[PDB]
Amino acid sequence: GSHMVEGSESTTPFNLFIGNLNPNKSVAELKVAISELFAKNDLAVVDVRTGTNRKFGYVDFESAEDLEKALELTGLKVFGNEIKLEKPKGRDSKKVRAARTLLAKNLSFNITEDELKEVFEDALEIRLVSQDGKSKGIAYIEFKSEADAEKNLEEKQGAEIDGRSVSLYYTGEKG
RNA sequence: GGAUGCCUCCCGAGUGCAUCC
Repeated sequence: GSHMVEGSESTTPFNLFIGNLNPNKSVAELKVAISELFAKNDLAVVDVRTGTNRKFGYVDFESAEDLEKALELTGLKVFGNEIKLEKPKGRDSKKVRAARTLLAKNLSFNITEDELKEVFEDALEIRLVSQDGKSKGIAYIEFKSEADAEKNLEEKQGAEIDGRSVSLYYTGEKG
């Protein structure tokens, strides 16, 4: 994995995420509002995309130039409530079914990493979903790759974490 | 003649599908 695997490829890295748009009027509109703004703000919004019906909106800046001017002209705001400007992403966890991952179904409503990592081994990302606040009885895990995923998967596929031989399917694809 | 269910964990998530009554 020299250097890296997946990376960004656009006009310029200068990016920025917009959170807290307030899903009241209409996200689509909220994102646009910020758009038209970037247009009448004397510049050319490099990137402009949305994320999940009501998650957030991403955007790229022409460069320190257009970026500087923007920051200087706070204003922005969807309509009334302010928003958050920052780009912590750097990757993609959604719309990627966790490429090279493995989800575990059927839980004991009291499992953790002990029994989890216990059944698995090549699991780089161990996470369980089931703890009060509306139980679920389902755990999720990620693998450094599909190779180890399929192997371990089909392997532990038949275990016994809750007297029901916990479930474990694959999730993702490749890229 | 009728209609809906689902994709968990996880900051870009929507070229999204199936069957039943």
